[PDB]
Amino acid sequence: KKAPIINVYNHITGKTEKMDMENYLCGVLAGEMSSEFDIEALKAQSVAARTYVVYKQEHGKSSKHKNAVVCTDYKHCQEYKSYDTLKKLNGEEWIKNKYSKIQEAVRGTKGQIITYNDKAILPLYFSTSSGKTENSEEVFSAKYPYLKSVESPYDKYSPKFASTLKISNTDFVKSLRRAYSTIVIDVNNLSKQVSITKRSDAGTVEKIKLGNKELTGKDIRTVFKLNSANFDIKFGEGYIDFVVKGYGHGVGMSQWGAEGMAEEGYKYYDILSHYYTDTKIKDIY
Ligand SMILES: CC(=O)N[C@@H]1[C@@H](O)[C@H](O[C@@H]2O[C@H](CO)[C@@H](O[C@@H]3O[C@H](CO)[C@@H](O)[C@H](O)[C@H]3NC(C)=O)[C@H](O)[C@H]2NC(C)=O)[C@@H](CO)O[C@H]1O
Ligand SMILES: CC(=O)N[C@@H]1[C@@H](O)[C@H](O[C@@H]2O[C@H](CO)[C@@H](O[C@@H]3O[C@H](CO)[C@@H](O)[C@H](O)[C@H]3NC(C)=O)[C@H](O)[C@H]2NC(C)=O)[C@@H](CO)O[C@H]1O
Ligand SMILES: [Cl-]
Ligand code: NA
Ligand SMILES: [Zn+2]
Repeated sequence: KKAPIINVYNHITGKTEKMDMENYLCGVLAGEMSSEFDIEALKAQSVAARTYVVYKQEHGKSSKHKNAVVCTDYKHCQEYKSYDTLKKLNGEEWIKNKYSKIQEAVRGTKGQIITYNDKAILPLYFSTSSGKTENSEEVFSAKYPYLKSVESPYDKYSPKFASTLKISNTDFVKSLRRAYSTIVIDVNNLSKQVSITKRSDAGTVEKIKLGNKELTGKDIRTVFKLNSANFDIKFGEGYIDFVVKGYGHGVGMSQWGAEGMAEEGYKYYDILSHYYTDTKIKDIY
């Protein structure tokens, strides 16, 4: 049969809209990747995005949006940019010359999903790793045979591979106190009170001690708007520097990694089987 119609929760308007898969995936790709990425990277992303929807259909309904399979918020499911949005933001020439490449990538992989033992997988993906992807359980909760840590040697060419942020000691404690009212921390000798308790081999900070509090790397990323939870802290006179690696949760497929592999000659099946361990590709329509 033809492309299914899905229920998408638009987090901005607050309404559930019906959309055709293909048209929806064009919007996902437009927001997740640049039209300037290699066709093989875009194709890999389109398969993951499609697989994400299929995976959610087969599993339990979400707490956030129970009437919708996926939503338009990259913080919950994946990014989305409608045709009108992109038209007003980029123009008619862009739609005809660049967006066309996105549509071609989506139709290029029509009905294709990533599978583990013939079922659709949870195809998590993110911008840039630190050099290795993360095992699902070390970042989230559960262990999956296909979300394992693998090398990602082209990530170092990403503009988002490294970043640093300086925060005064004062603002460091002020931000923590505003977010955690029970925190007992002193602006002097932060180096004696702040320390990383547990970190994965890939580098995601799982636990970090701040005074009397134990937070996760994600918690820190959130409070200070860092690109990732893979960071180290260096204490200076009057400030702290966060030295961050990568951008995004680090599990599954690296978008800049895929771009790097594609630039080196790899095709979308090999990109997808490299990041999603022991998987295959299946055409469901
Ligand atoms: C394409 C992509 O990677 N999108 C990202 C989202 O997947 C991600 O949402 C978070 O996803 C993980 C994995 O699905 C969720 O973890 C699950 O949490 C539940 C309950 O807490 C637990 O039962 C599951 O075992 C656990 N899954 C795993 C694999 O361990 C997590 O709850 C989602 N977070 C939120 C806030 O909804 C978001 C946010 O990280 O980013 C997208 O880019
Ligand atoms: C006309 C034109 O293309 N102008 C450029 C903009 O497209 C560009 O916007 C940014 O594009 C990138 C895609 O490479 C977006 O990155 C993605 O962001 C989402 C979260 O929204 C995240 O899930 C993805 O991991 C991430 N992808 C990658 C590969 O890192 C980024 O959000 C876009 N920002 C926007 C739309 O505000 C800007 C960026 O400066 O440059 C124009 O020249
Ligand atoms: Cl499709
Ligand atoms: Na197909
Ligand atoms: Zn969602």
